[PDB]
Amino acid sequence: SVKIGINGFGRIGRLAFRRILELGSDIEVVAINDLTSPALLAHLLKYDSTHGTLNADVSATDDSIVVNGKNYRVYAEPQAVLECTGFYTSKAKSQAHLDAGAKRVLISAPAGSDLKTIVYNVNDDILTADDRIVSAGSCTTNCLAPLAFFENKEFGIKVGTMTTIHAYTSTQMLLDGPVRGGNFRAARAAGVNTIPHSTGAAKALGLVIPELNGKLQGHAQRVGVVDGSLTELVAILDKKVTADEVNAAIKKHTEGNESFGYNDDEIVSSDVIGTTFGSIFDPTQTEVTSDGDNQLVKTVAWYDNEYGFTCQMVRTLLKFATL
Amino acid sequence: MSVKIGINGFGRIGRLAFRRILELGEKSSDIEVVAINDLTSPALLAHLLKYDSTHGTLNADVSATDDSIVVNGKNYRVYAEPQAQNIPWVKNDGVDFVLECTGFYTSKAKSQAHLDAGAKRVLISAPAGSDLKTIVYNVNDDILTADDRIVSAGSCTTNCLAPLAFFENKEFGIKVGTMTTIHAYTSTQMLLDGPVRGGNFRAARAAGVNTIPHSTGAAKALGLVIPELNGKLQGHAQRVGVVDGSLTELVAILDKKVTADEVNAAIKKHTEGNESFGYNDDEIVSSDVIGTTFGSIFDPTQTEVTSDGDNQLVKTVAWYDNEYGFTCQMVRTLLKFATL
Amino acid sequence: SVKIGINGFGRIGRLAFRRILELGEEVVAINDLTSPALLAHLLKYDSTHGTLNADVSATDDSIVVNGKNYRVYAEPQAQNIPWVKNDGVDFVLECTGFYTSKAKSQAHLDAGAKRVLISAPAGSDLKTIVYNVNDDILTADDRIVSAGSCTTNCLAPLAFFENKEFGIKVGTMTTIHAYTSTQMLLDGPVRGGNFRAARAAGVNTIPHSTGAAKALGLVIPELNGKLQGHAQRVGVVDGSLTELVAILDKKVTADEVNAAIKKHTEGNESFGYNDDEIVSSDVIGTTFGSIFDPTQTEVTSDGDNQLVKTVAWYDNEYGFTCQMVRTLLKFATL
Amino acid sequence: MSVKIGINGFGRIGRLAFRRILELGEKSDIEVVAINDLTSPALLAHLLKYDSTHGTLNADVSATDDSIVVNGKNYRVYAEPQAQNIPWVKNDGVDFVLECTGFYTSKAKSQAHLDAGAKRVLISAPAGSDLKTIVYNVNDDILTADDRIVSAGSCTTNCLAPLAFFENKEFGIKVGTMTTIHAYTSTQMLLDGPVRGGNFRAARAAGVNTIPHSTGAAKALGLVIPELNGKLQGHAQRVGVVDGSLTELVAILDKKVTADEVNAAIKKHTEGNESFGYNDDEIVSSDVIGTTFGSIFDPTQTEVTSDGDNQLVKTVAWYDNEYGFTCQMVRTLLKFATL
Ligand SMILES: NC(=O)c1ccc[n+]([C@@H]2O[C@H](COP(=O)([O-])OP(=O)(O)OC[C@H]3O[C@@H](n4cnc5c(N)ncnc54)[C@H](O)[C@@H]3O)[C@@H](O)[C@H]2O)c1
Ligand SMILES: NC(=O)c1ccc[n+]([C@@H]2O[C@H](COP(=O)([O-])OP(=O)(O)OC[C@H]3O[C@@H](n4cnc5c(N)ncnc54)[C@H](O)[C@@H]3O)[C@@H](O)[C@H]2O)c1
Ligand SMILES: NC(=O)c1ccc[n+]([C@@H]2O[C@H](COP(=O)([O-])OP(=O)(O)OC[C@H]3O[C@@H](n4cnc5c(N)ncnc54)[C@H](O)[C@@H]3O)[C@@H](O)[C@H]2O)c1
Ligand SMILES: NC(=O)c1ccc[n+]([C@@H]2O[C@H](COP(=O)([O-])OP(=O)(O)OC[C@H]3O[C@@H](n4cnc5c(N)ncnc54)[C@H](O)[C@@H]3O)[C@@H](O)[C@H]2O)c1
Repeated sequence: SVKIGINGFGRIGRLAFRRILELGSDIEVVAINDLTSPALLAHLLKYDSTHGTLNADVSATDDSIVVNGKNYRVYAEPQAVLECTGFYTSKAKSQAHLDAGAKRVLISAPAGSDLKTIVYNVNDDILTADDRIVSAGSCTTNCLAPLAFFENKEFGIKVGTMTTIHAYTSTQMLLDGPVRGGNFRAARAAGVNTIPHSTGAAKALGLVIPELNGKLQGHAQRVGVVDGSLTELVAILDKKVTADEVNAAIKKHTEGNESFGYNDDEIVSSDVIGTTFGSIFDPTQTEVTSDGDNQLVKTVAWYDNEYGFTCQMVRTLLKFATL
Repeated sequence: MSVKIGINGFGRIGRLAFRRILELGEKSSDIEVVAINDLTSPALLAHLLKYDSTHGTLNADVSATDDSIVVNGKNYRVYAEPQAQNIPWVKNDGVDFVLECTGFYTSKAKSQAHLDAGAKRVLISAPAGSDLKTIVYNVNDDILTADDRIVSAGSCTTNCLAPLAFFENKEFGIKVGTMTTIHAYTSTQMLLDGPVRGGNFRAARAAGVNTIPHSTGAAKALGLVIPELNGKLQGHAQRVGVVDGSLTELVAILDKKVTADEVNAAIKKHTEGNESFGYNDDEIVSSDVIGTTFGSIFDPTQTEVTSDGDNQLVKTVAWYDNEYGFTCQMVRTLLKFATL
Repeated sequence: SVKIGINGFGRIGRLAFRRILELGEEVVAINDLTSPALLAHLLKYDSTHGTLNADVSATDDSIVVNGKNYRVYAEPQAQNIPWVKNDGVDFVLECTGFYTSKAKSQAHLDAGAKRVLISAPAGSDLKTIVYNVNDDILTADDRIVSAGSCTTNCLAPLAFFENKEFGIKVGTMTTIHAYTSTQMLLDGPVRGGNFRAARAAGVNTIPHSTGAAKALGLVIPELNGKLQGHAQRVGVVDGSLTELVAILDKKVTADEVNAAIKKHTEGNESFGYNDDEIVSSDVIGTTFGSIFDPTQTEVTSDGDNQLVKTVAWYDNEYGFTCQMVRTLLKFATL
Repeated sequence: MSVKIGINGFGRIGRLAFRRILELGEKSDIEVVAINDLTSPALLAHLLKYDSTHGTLNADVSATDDSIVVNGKNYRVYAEPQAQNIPWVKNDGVDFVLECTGFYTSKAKSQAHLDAGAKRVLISAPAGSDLKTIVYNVNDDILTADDRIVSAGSCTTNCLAPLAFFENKEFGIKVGTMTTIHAYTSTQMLLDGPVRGGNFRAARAAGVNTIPHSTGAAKALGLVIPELNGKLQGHAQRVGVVDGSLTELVAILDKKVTADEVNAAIKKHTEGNESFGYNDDEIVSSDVIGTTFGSIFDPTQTEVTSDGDNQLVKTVAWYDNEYGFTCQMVRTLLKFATL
């Protein structure tokens, strides 16, 4: 066994728990830390308003959660591993887990440029046994990276810009009000607004695909759904192309690809909730705009920003064993 | 001669109280807001005052400085002092009276901190225990005196239920009754499922995509406002997926046998000219009450009498803008209280 | 096997299909107003109940599931659907909302169908069955039967057992109900012209008339005349709850009422039990017609005047559908 | 001496047009004198008075069996399915028709109004290429006295047009693509089900999905701005709000620019512009509900991405897809009076 401590039993920690359980394949969790009663953590694991009720026996004791007759010890220690709090988002900060005997830490978020950022099935081949603190990137990184990686190999991305139409998340407010950081848009009611939101996924995409350093920028629009997101990429490419050419080329790279999938059934956001891909290419939205020989190419991939990302993070976790 | 107000907590209720006082113009000239305390930048407080996802954009010139917000050229000093006893607004700004709207000072002992800071009087924007007076304007505001120092404006649900229950009891006699309020979500709830202050299993759940049962004390505690109904009511809420606008259903055993039209006529007469307890028979829905100025809006279209022989239940319903309708009630009480 | 024609592949007809399919150890044809391509698509991808774990496609005239073919028609008049000669239809599961009577569902009989089970209230001149309350009143003689409404299937076992244990003198219901297809996304004119049905469903709490309490005597004769109620339609896509407030014959406490109702949920696939402080999402996809929630029980007393509030959750779509499939199974094998 | 308007189709757009013209009437100058719609006046009056998006009208509204009454004034409601039979020119003094039914969306169809004696018709939608498509404050100067049937374009056209027009004037757009992140509309479904046209996305529940949707506003923009014919494409993502939308434009420009340069250049065209506004307060979609612009430039989202010689520029404008479009149409009705 490699024994996992999940720090932060939030949307991503609980979902990582669910994924590792359902892989029952042999990876296993053995303990958890949050700011919360074991009772409420077990209740949250069992009942999920996005992902439905866990088909397992779930209960709590005074210091643990219990699932299917196994005990998982729980702590309430605010100062510190699958690091999922959002409070240890750097190598400097994620220092305590090393500082008490982990071989490694995988942070569930971007965590700077002085460590490696991994998108499974794009660049997980750079991991070495020396790698102790590793970023699994953002949810948007795991969706955008394979699209841009394959689109670039095929056609040469000169420059690109991204807009993700993204589900609301726990950083946002239910109703308008003061918000940590003071941001004017973070402050606003998430369920009844389209809310522009800054993202680093395009700008920092060089950490995953070095040759795309400096070549992409983007942002998000946070919209009134609980989960399920889509990334639009508009690029100037080296090659002149048509939409059918683009689709056929990208599609090839989805074949058997558990990280970067494909759907041509004219799906909508709900349909990706509970999917296991980091990114789902949608050829039905591909558009090539041309006049003379000046050309814009729009491509799109969907993603369960919660569970798709979580599945990517678990794959990267499982790969730590091979090192 | 104006009583100078310090608003503690420039949240949904504190900002709307500001909007209400402003729009009242000369009708609110007995008071004057001079200072605001919260946990944030003046820049964000001004921005939240100006742009409101529920109630729309304020038709006023709003800006911020490094220590104040400015509205139509009037300056309102801003503090960010989490401990109320340390807010220096009595000395610095002349504050006489604190409008307490944080949610964190809802008791006599807690709001003592404002008196320790030098305030003369405090009106709390919530229930705040039984050792102080709880006022629903136009039901029991007559119990206020010049000697009160810390008073509760009650809850949103109290301000909706009270006049309905008051007048229904006066006309017919409520023997026992139960309430269900179908209530907009509020800022105590969660956007997505997760740990929540208090550890409550339902309060932890995503508010925009669930009907969520929620405890309320308005019915059980209604004797604080209407002594004769002490012990006669209980109830609860269902928090539902709208930002604002709520309704209270009351099911009662009455001392009189009735029809819906009889109950409607008898209650309606108490809404006539009543700025606190209104009446709407247009078959409205929740969003229609957003921005209204009543604590309670009786809806005769939902009255139901259920009988089999001499066994009877009677269901009555009143809408409320839990934000602005309550706020308007609290400002009425504020105007009365401040000037005793 | 008895061969089912599903008329109306809407929310309920598609879910009936999914339920029949998941049950494993049935359906031969389908009618609607639309292409086989779109019906296949809607059976596969569902915004409420998720993606069907089956291989689904469409031919020019039929849907395909796990290599099995189901014929599709687009015939507005039930009389005119040729599924009895073409497909062997012996039994119509009537799910359109437009044949909601014995008079109207007669058209299936004229089309050659042996029986009809209507997925809705359908008058008082036929039987209305809530499975595990009154399904013993079915016989071989019956041809057109009502599976009730979604609200009837929630309210009925709750009222039934409460009445059996305590005696209901009178009661009123409020169901806090998911929006449905009869409502609008934005405000505008609606069929029937009702001022509330006209209003945007996702951003309002909307009072709505219901007949389930008033008509409950069709299911539970001794409660004829003793119940009324209504709905509040709220901004969720599925998942509902029914509150009942009643005057009882017996004096009670909440713990007493909870224990007495709970015993009738033991092993009961129609009327279940949940005391984990659930919320509406949690019942989406559940297979009960009704889920008693003892956490919401309340007994209000002053002197000898007493009111009792009890509540049951329901997946108004799938819970109802599972009820209907139970009744189908019984009704078709008689 | 007032311009008198007949509204054909008292839907969301017709009702908002009534509300706009009422409020201008408070006191430049235009009044509604009659309506044609097949719904009962009682329901129409109810929907004029209460609205889940735009709030309650601050007026006394009631109904008779053939009219709506507002503030003591009677507004006849005709119920003619064929527009050539609406009698409101000789009965009510109708000068111009605002055609908002969705069923007269062509020059040849709306001829019916002219046959009933209307001087001019404005259609509340795209209506083909054999009549003029006018975005007020972009190309309304092309109207002449001979223009009797005119299209307002779409709501999207009214947002995109001024952004594209001014951006092209300042910098030259070589090619561009649009994504509008758009509030759900009446054509969509509350819950998944069969849908007119059979489209797989149109079929889906609108309140709980982000739904891709085809648009024509970018492709057809040459009708408004001829030099952009053939240069733009785009689509929409329909999202879970009742109203309030934004249009993103990504373009290759003739000039090398910075973000600040782009912002300043576009900003100067918003100044005093009642049709194409400006907001740099970091607003969100609800903040535009009830605003009167067809388009609201938001410099906070401008982005310029550049690697060596290749450059992309993203610019964004917000819009009340209902009321901003409505206010554009009323501007064009007022312009009709000067022809
Ligand atoms: N939600 C998504 O779609 C998504 C996708 C990818 C990555 N992420 C990232 O994952 C992280 C968590 O996101 P989430 O959506 O799960 O948020 P969340 O709020 O659901 O989870 C955070 C959890 O951490 C706990 N916590 C907070 N401070 C803590 C501390 N000092 N010690 C221990 N526990 C603490 C909280 O109580 C909470 O349960 C963030 O870094 C986020 O950016 C989120
Ligand atoms: N929202 C409603 O419908 C409603 C109706 C009636 C009463 N109330 C009551 O009014 C109060 C506030 O509710 P709300 O909805 O406005 O909440 P809110 O969260 O919008 O506002 C709370 C405000 O108080 C501030 N705050 C918190 N702690 C503070 C401290 N120590 N010092 C200074 N400021 C602090 C917050 O930053 C926030 O701006 C609560 O007691 C609530 O029960 C609310
Ligand atoms: N949604 C629920 O929660 C629910 C629960 C229980 C019962 N019901 C009842 O079941 C019935 C259907 O409800 P729904 O929610 O599935 O509605 P729906 O709108 O989803 O389904 C109706 C289907 O019937 C089709 N249809 C309409 N007219 C037709 C005709 N003449 N011939 C063939 N097909 C036709 C429509 O195209 C649509 O696909 C109603 O009677 C309703 O009261 C609904
Ligand atoms: N809904 C929007 O926000 C929106 C936005 C931009 C453009 N539009 C366009 O405006 C028009 C309608 O949109 P809406 O949202 O106001 O429509 P709606 O569906 O809200 O109302 C349409 C109205 O037309 C009436 N009608 C139908 N046939 C008629 C006939 N033969 N004669 C007279 N009246 C008739 C109906 O009785 C109804 O009241 C269309 O051209 C549409 O594309 C709508």
